[PDB]
Amino acid sequence: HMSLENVAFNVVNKGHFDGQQGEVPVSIINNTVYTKVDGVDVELFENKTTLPVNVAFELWAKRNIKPVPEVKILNNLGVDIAANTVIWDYKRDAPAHISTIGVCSMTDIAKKPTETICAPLTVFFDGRVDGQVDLFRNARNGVLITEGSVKGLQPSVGPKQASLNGVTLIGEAVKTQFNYYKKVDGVVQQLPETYFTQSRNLQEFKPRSQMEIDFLELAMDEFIERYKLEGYAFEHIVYGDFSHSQLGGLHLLIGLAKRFKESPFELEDFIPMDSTVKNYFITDAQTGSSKCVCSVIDLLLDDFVEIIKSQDLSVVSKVVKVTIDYTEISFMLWCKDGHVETFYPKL
Amino acid sequence: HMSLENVAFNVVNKGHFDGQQGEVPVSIINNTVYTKVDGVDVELFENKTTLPVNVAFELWAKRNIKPVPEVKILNNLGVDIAANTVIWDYKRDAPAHISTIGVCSMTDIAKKPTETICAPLTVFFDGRVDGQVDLFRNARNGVLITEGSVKGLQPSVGPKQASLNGVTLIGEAVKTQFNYYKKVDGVVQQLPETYFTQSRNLQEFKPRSQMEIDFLELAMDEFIERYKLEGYAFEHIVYGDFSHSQLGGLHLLIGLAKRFKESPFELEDFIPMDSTVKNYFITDAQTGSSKCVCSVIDLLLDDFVEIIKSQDLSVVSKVVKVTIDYTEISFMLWCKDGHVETFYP
Amino acid sequence: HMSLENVAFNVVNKGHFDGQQGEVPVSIINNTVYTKVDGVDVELFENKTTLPVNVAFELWAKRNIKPVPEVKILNNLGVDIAANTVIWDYKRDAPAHISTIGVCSMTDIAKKPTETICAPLTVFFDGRVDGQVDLFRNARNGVLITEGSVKGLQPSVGPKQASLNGVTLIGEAVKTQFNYYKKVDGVVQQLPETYFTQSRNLQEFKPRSQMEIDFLELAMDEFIERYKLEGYAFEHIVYGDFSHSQLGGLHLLIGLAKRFKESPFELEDFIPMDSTVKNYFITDAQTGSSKCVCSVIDLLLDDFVEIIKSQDLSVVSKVVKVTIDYTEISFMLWCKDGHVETFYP
Amino acid sequence: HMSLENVAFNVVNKGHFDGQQGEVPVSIINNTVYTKVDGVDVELFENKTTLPVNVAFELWAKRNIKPVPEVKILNNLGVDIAANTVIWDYKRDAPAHISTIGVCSMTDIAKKPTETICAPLTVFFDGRVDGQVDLFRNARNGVLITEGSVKGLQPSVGPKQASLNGVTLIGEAVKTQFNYYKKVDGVVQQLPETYFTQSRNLQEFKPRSQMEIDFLELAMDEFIERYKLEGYAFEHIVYGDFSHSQLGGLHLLIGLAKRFKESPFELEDFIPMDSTVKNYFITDAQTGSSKCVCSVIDLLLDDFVEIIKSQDLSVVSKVVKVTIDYTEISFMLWCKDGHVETFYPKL
Amino acid sequence: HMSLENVAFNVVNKGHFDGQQGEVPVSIINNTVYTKVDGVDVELFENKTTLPVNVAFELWAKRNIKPVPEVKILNNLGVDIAANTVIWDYKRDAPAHISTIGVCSMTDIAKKPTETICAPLTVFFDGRVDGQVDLFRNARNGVLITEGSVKGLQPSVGPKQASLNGVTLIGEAVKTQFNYYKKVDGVVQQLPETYFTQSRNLQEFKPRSQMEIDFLELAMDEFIERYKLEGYAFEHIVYGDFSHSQLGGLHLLIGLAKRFKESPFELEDFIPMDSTVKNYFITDAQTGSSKCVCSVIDLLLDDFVEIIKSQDLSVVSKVVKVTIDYTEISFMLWCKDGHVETFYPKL
Ligand SMILES: CN(C)CCNc1nc2cc(O)ccc2c2c1C(=O)c1ccccc1-2
Ligand SMILES: CN(C)CCNc1nc2cc(O)ccc2c2c1C(=O)c1ccccc1-2
Ligand SMILES: CN(C)CCNc1nc2cc(O)ccc2c2c1C(=O)c1ccccc1-2
Ligand SMILES: CN(C)CCNc1nc2cc(O)ccc2c2c1C(=O)c1ccccc1-2
Ligand SMILES: CN(C)CCNc1nc2cc(O)ccc2c2c1C(=O)c1ccccc1-2
Repeated sequence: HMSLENVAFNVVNKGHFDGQQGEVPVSIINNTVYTKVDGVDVELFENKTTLPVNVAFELWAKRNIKPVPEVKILNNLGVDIAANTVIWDYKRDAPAHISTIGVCSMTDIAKKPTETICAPLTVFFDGRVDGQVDLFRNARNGVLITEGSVKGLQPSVGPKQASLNGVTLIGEAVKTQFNYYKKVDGVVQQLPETYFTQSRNLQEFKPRSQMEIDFLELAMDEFIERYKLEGYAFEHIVYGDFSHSQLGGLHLLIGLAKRFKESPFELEDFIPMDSTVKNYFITDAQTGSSKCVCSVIDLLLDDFVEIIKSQDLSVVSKVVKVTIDYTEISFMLWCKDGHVETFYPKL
Repeated sequence: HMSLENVAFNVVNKGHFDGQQGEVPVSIINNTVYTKVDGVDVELFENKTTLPVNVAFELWAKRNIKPVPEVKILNNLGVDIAANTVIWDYKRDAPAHISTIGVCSMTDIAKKPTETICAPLTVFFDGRVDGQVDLFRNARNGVLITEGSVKGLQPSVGPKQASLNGVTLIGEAVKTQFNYYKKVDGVVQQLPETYFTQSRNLQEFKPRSQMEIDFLELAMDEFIERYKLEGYAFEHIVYGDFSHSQLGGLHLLIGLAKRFKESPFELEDFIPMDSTVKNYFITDAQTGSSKCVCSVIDLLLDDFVEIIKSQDLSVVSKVVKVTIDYTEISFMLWCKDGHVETFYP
Repeated sequence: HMSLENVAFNVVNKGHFDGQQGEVPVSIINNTVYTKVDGVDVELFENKTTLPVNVAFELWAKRNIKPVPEVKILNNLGVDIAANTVIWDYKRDAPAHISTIGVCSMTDIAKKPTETICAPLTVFFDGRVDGQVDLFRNARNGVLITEGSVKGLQPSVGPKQASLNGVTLIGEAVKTQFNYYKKVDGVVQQLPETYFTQSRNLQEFKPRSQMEIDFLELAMDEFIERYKLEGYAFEHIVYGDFSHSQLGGLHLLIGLAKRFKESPFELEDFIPMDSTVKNYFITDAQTGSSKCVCSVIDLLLDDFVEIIKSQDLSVVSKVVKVTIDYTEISFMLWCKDGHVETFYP
Repeated sequence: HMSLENVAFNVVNKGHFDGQQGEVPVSIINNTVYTKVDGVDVELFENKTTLPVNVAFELWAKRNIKPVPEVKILNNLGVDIAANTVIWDYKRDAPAHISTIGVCSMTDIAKKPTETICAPLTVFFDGRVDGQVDLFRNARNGVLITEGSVKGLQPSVGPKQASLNGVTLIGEAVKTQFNYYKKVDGVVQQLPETYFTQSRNLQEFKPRSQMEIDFLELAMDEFIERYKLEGYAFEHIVYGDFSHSQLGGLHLLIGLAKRFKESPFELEDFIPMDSTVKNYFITDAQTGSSKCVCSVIDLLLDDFVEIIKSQDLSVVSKVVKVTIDYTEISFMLWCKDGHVETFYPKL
Repeated sequence: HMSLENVAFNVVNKGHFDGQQGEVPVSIINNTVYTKVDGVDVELFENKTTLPVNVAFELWAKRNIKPVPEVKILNNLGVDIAANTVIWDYKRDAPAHISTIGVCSMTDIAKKPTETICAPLTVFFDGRVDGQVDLFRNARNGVLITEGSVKGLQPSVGPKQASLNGVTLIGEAVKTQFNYYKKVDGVVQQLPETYFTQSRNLQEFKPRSQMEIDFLELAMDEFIERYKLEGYAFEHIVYGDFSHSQLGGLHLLIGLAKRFKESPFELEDFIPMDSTVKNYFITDAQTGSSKCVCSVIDLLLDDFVEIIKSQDLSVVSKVVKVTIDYTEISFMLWCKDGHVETFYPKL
């Protein structure tokens, strides 16, 4: 007996859908779900999705509450749909996938991922759930995560971090680093060598290497000296140039983090979604320096240094391709007289 | 297991809530309830009430589908709430009463009408349902209908007509004339002698007496002659005067019906609810004669004639009170030289 | 003390805003205004405009309830705004003009039409209201209607019909034919000689000449013979050709009216507004003949005949300009071998 | 002349409804009330209630702007409705009570609390308003607060704190500790002995005893030693256990406060209302330890210690009842071998 | 080819409308504009205006992204409309002006400011845009800003600060101090001598003089001694009196800033718009002292001192007028025995 009232009962009593029997009184108004508690209405859910309020509510209640891959990873791997779960996208406050399998009568295209309607879709399978490894083996198109070895399959080791209830973290009490596998048209793929973004935020940025600690602590000139980064235009690319009306560079999150601690600025996230590369409209409050489209990526600084030090610097401009989060990211490299002028990603 | 999806299953399979088990998929968008049929969304309900969409839906699904009193009667008798049913008001496309008893978890103030929260409210009880006569006897404030006698309780014979799924009718396959009873502060009240309005509509108006047939068929002068209605200003009150920019008279539905057949006009129902007396903004399409507030009542013409012929006509202006549909309706009577000038509710 | 609650009190008690003091309880939900009557919510107004619900409500309550020019006339004369009234557009269920003068604190650009903000706008003035003729004289841009002469001002006699509470009519109890005047940049303009459209509707179409009676009663061939309309392609233009997948002709309302009586069809009014020329998507239910854009005008047939009989027919194709409802309507005239092929607005 | 426009005039000119004459222009759209200022629309109110926008607006404008009991107290005492005021619930952004008396034509069931429609309802009366003590004496069902003695009536001394415009505070410039009285079916009640919750928040938590200061300053083991709390499982119940995927314990706000200062975590308030016991879905960002339903109460630590030290510890599991904020709160006590395993409230 | 989809393409690709050709898929729901990215809907804009969602979206996309005068300045100067730009009001999240010129087919009253429909309106002209100085010269009613001299016209030097993408700042990489000019009925006006508000915020308040540094650092009594402010009731007006239920004084932002650092309080901005004088409902969390209408202005403290020291103190009460931000602000001055009692602005 699946129902709006039963979903609400679960949310009230268990914090999420947990398959318990029961009903509470519910009111729907203003894209909002309320329940009655002691004669008054209490908000349980505000719909921010493009689905009907009651459907969005159910999908949210049925969200995966274990560590799951960040949505940017799933997107980059071509995932269309999940087997028997909902990946909730906390960046969009909406389901990561528009359809479901065995979750919700209004969004389900199928009850089981083996139905032929699923064949053309890349289905996400979670090896931590009994039976899902086998379903991946039978699926035409799919992506699988596991915590350990799968007999016969070569793994790709994924990022250290995963999302738990919208908190991106590196697990200590729980495992967040998965093995990844992928199948296309019934054939297992070799996933490419890749860097991974670090998924940090501007304000509570934690360094993850000695070089990052050095970057944060040292002044610009000493850092560049120590790591012998002369000619790589770090002053521009990483630290940023706030001297002109158009803000120069500032393409690495760690650089934004450093600046923010010194002097606050505004970041407009004008396409608010999870992605490997983010585009921001930045206004520096101290100087008035601004830029409409500032491309930003959170690479470990050491990774960024490896990338820029692995390029030929003998041409004015060219596109540099880098596998990051399993996708091909295009960077523009501008050089002059054998040194870098700038280097930035394209979204 | 009451639920949105179960209510929808009942509506889809049984046409209304009928206590069947089952669920269908539902989508709610704005004020509309949809169900999925073969991959597409089909509208089941558009909310026109001031309640939440899913609540209004349930109340509508649980509406009484037997003949029930017209809402104007219930309102006139001071009914606040119904015991274990929903009276759906088809004039408002909304519940007649905002709260319920034993119907819906979101609107219920009680599960049974004996709870002390119900004591100050006038609860409607339906004697056709087992147990409800006894509940009326124990209730402090209430209105009861029955199809037959209740031992010891003095009845008031109600209107001939009732509402069945929003159709007002005089039943042949079903009974629509009830006995009425009322209690206030624990004490049974004597309901007053009353006329009843006829609940007809302008376009499909059916006469219900020889006098009404005569009114519709005969020209003004011969009708007035035959029923000896000289000096009662029927030409004004009933037929209406369309000769000036302000429309004169036209206070009886039958008069509106006659004119409508001859020449169409616009009626704006600017307070769209069920009531004994209705107010309309009328514009006559043929002449341009109009009036912002035209008070209209559907009395049997014979009843209207009895009322107006039972007045003293020796005073310029006077308020005349008449019990109709159990309520006191005030009429203004204007006279001059021993004849009526006008008479309107 | 202007207020939502006071507007509602007026609507409830007087049918429209009438400047009475008082308040009733009001609820606003989405785009609907409700008032509380005996414990329940009754709808007073559903907002179909692009204004805020409470503002649209007030403008509607303050609508002009006298005969006023049809909106198509006001639009054709370039009217931007009204002085101290609201012209309600019943075709759009919205105000004819987005701003007001001396009506409503939320929409007013001025309290009096003499304020300099009004100077660039063509302000509508109603000579039936004290002071408005004088305001027109002082206004830089304006349109004036009156029921009689204004000393020194050369009149244009307007259409016979006007709109009274959304009913287009030729007044008998009230005057609906106005004199018109217009000023541009401080200078009175000579309004052109014009035909007027008749503002009839498909279903309740009434002929207004012997020729129109003949058209409706006679078969095609005898009508054309009697009025000697050979070579003017009336069979195409007026009667319509339903023989092919694309519907031919059918550009006069009277022709639509005749066919509708014989055999129903669908008309999609895909730009639902008042205008001199209307465009419809027509599907003929009997034959399946259809046309996405069928241009239709309601001219008195006699006027249409005068127009088409006053053309030179020696050129293949030509634009014919005709003043109708004070605006220049372009017609395409297609000829071949000295006869008309088609003629449409 | 009560009206939408008059309410708006009061809000604009006086900050709340204050009975002044006047009108401003108002627009209603999008569950929002706007007023026109110099040719442009300014938002005055966004409706988050289940009432009509214009009605919610009026009730909010007519909210009590003196210190008033927290809603959890009023709820716990069975209050249904207030006499001649509106208690605004700032946790729900809505009226605490669905009906009114002498406030608003759309919500009023009565103009005076003596009308017989009020008899079955528990009416809240404020002794600081002239006449209300007498109205309580005549009422069948009611709750009364005063600042001082009422002849003949034994008081219950309420919490130190009250709510002033949604700020919970202990008054210095104003009195916030009331005497409470209650009547049921025309009979004055003896209110029970009760603990009170402290109504603090996680981030700006202020200790209110030496023991709380000690808890915040000292490390776990020294605190437990000093207050001789061995065997009471404080390490679990108060400090929390973040070592496993399921977060253990953490049922006292002060424990949450301590952890939060050390290491931030996410709290989902999935039933956002005022209540003595709160249920949160917690995700610890550092470890990945989480729990869907973590029951949390803000008792003075000394009170909590008194409660746990006043229990028999000789049974595996049982329900412990405690009067808090005038209501009976059920706790589960789990023991083993004469020591506590865990102890937590139920909502 | 102007269109919803083209506006969205510009927002996605350029961060704002920049005249680029292209279209993306768009969904409109819930006063919200979404675009489709890789099979899912991403929010681009939430309409908080009283305009249609798609129109508000376009105006926002076409907002001026250079430093522009704060809206309070434009309002104070009587500006009705802007020539060929949109001034976005970030305080209201809406256009500063209801109509446009040469911006948007749905809001335009004209394509060029020379059309006669514009004659009665005060049109804002930006001298940094080619041709606009000349348009001001031909306009009947207008306000002009420039960065430098205009031949023949005497300038008024405006505030140091301007708004850049909703960030009020004093430019270093960009110019934010403009020359102002104004025309009424075809005649150039002499703008009055004026003080300017400083446009700071409570939490990140930066002093801009030695006196302000002293105010923030020194205790009350020493500050008053040093600047010889005895008898001017600074203890009341600037510092505030929290000793009674009604909060006394506290009319200068710097005073609020000082208090806030010591002890947080609640400020309800009940008319949320840009204005020279702001009215707040204040509740002090520490004491419970409150006031429904607390008028607050951010004057440089030195300016405030000059103003109060330039008044006659020999009458009980009177209105003091002060030109601030080009408008006449009325203050009430209350005196007794030759000293100030209080002094506060009226909104
Ligand atoms: C264990 N280490 C490898 C990294 C620990 N270092 C830091 N952790 C932080 C954690 C935070 O939540 C915020 C700032 C932090 C900072 C460091 C630094 O080394 C550092 C240097 C300069 C500014 C901030 C931090
Ligand atoms: C049993 N009789 C007393 C009523 C039968 N007479 C009529 N029935 C009608 C039923 C309809 O559905 C519509 C019009 C009706 C009319 C009569 C009339 O006698 C009469 C006279 C003039 C106009 C209409 C009707
Ligand atoms: C005063 N006369 C010029 C007009 C009277 N003639 C008609 N009046 C009608 C009034 C209606 O409400 C509906 C149809 C009508 C028709 C006529 C006709 O002559 C005629 C011919 C063919 C069809 C309908 C009508
Ligand atoms: C007057 N005393 C009884 C209590 C004063 N002590 C504290 N007040 C605080 C007020 C705040 O707004 C935030 C943290 C506070 C803290 C104390 C502590 O003693 C303490 C110890 C460890 C961390 C925070 C605080
Ligand atoms: C360059 N000087 C003229 C001003 C620099 N002084 C300050 N800047 C601040 C910038 C901030 O973002 C926040 C607080 C600040 C404070 C000062 C002070 O002098 C001061 C004194 C007491 C409290 C805060 C500040």
